[PDB]
Amino acid sequence: KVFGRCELAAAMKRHGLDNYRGYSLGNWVCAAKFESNFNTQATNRNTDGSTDYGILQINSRWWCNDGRTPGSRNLCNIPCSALLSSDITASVNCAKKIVSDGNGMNAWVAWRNRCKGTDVQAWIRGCRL
Repeated sequence: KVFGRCELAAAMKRHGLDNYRGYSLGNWVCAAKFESNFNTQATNRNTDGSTDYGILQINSRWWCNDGRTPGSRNLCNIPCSALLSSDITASVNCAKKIVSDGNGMNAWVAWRNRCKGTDVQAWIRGCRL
C-alpha cells in the first residue's frame, strides 16, 4: 500500500509520533518519504545479509525476525513480514523503540541525509490534522 502524504501524516499522528521524543510530525513524514516513498511494501536488501522493511525501513539485523539474518536479534519481537502490512501500527511501535535507542532519528540514514536540519514542517503542508 502507498500512502498519500497527508494520509500517512494523519496515520502517524493517530499513533502518537508527533513530537514523540521531541521529533515533530514533519520529521516522521520526511523520513518515511525518503526511506520508502510512502510504500508499506518497500524492502531493500543490504550487503550484510540483512534487509530493511516497510515504510520506515526497519533492519532485520536487530529489530525484527526475517529468519535469514545471521547474528540477528529481534528487539521489537516481530516477524519482519508484519512490517510490510497496510496498517502502520507494528512499524510505529518498533520505530518508537529505535528512536529511543540512543541516536535519536539518526538511526534512519535517509532522514539524516534528507530531513535533518531542514524545514520539515513543509511535509505537513495542506494537511488537516
